[PDB]
Amino acid sequence: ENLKHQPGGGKVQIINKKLDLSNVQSKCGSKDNIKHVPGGGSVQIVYKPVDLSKVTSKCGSLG
Amino acid sequence: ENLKHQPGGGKVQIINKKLDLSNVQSKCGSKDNIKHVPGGGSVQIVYKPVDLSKVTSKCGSLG
Amino acid sequence: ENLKHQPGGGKVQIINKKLDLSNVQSKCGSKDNIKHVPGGGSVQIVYKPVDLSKVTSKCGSLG
Amino acid sequence: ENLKHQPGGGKVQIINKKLDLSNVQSKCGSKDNIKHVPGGGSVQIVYKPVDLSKVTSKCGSLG
Amino acid sequence: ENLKHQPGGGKVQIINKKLDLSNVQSKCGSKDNIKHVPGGGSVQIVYKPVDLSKVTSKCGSLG
Amino acid sequence: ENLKHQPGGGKVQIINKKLDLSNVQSKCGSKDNIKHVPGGGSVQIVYKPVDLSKVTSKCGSLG
Amino acid sequence: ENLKHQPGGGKVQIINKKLDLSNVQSKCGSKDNIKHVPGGGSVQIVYKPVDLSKVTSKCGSLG
Amino acid sequence: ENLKHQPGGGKVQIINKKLDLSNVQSKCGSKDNIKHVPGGGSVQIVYKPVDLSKVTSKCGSLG
Amino acid sequence: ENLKHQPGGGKVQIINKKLDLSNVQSKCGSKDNIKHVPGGGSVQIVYKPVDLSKVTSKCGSLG
Amino acid sequence: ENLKHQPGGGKVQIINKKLDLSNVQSKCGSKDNIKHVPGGGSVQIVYKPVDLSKVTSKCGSLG
Repeated sequence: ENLKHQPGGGKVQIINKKLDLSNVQSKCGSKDNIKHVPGGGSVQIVYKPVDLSKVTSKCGSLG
Repeated sequence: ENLKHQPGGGKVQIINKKLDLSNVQSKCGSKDNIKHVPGGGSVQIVYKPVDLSKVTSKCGSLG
Repeated sequence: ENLKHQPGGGKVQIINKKLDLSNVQSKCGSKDNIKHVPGGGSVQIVYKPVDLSKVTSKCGSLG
Repeated sequence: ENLKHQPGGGKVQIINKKLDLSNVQSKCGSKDNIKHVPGGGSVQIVYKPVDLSKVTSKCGSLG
Repeated sequence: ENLKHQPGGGKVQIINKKLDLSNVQSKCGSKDNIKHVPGGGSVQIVYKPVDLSKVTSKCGSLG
Repeated sequence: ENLKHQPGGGKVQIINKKLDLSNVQSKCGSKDNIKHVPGGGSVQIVYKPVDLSKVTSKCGSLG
Repeated sequence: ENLKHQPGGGKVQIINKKLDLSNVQSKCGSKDNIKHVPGGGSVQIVYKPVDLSKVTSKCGSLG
Repeated sequence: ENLKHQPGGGKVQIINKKLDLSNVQSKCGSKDNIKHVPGGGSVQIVYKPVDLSKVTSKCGSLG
Repeated sequence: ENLKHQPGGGKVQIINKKLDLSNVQSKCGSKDNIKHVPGGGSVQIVYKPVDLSKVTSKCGSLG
Repeated sequence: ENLKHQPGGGKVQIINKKLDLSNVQSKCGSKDNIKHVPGGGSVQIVYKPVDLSKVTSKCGSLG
């Protein structure tokens, strides 16, 4: 079915991966006020500032 | 079915990947006020400032 | 079915990928006020400023 | 089925992976107030600032 | 089925992995107040600032 | 004599210097033959291919 | 004589210097033959291929 | 004579110096033949391939 | 004579110096033949391939 | 004469010096033949391949 399957014929190979990830933040910081009082039937979710530069995920189910 | 399957014939190969990711933020920071009081049947969701420079995901189900 | 399947015949190959991603932000920051009081049947969603420079996603189901 | 299965023919190979991950934070820090009083049937979740530079995950079920 | 299974023919190979992970924090620290009083049927969860530079996970079930 | 001497009044300044210097060479290389046999009173000088992309020189005497 | 001497009044300054210096060479290499036989009164000088990307020199006497 | 002498008034300053110096060589190498036989009054000098990426010299006398 | 002498007033300063020095060589190597037979009054000098990436010299006399 | 002499007023300072020095060599090695037979009045000097990545010299006399 597959004899070579993508053969790579070379002699000299030089690669330089330059990954410059610069994440700046707020020196003063953030300020938020949230109020939650269960009584009926509702959903509430609050997340704080997060830093996502790089991530490696091949396969994931329900994050 | 596949003999070579995309053959690469070369002698000298030099590649330089330059990834310049510069993410700036608000030195003063952000300010937001949210109010939530369960009683009926509604949905509420609040997220804070996030930084997404680069991400590698081959396959993902329900994020 | 496929003998070569896109053959690449060369001797010298030099490539330089220049990715200049500059994301500026508001030094003063943003300010927004949201009010939510469950009682009937409605949906509400609030997101904060996010920075999306680059993203790599081959396949994704329901984000 | 597979004879070579992606053969790599070379003589000299030099690669330099440069991963520059710079995560800045808020010297002043963040300030948020959350109120929760169980009584009805609602869901509430609060997360604090997190730093995600790099992550390696091949397979994951329910995170 | 597999004779070579991805053969690697070379003479000299030099690789230098440069992983620069810099995680900054808030010298001033964060301040948050949460209130929880069980009485009805709701769920509440609070997490403190965490630092995630790198992680190696091949397979995981329910984290 | 000088009070301000070129004052710079601003609030926000963002500059991005992009210096793309690409120097190509002759994969085949050069070939030159020179003959010199001292006997009289003459001067001879031979230089090989050089690459000059950028140079910073404030002051120089006799190069 | 000088009170301020070029004052710089600002609040936020972000600069990104991008220096991309790519110097290619001759994979085949160069070939030159030089002959020198002292007998009279002459001067001879031979230099080989050199790579000059960047140089920082404030002051120099006789190089 | 000098009161301030170039004062710098700021609040937030972020600079990222990107120095990409790529020096390629001749995998095949160079080949040169030189002949020198003292007998008269001449000067001869031969140098081999050198790589000059960057150099820092404030002051130098006779190099 | 000098009161401040270049004063620096700031609050937050983040700098990232990226020095990428890549020096390639000739896997095959170089080959040169030199002949010297003292008899008259001449000067001869031969140097081999050298690698100069970076150098720090404030002051130097006769190198 | 000097009161402050270059005062530095700040609160938070984060610097990351990245010095990537990669020096490659010739796996095959070099080959050179030199002949010297004193008889007259000449000077001869031969040096072998050297690697100079970085050097720190404030002051030097006759190197």
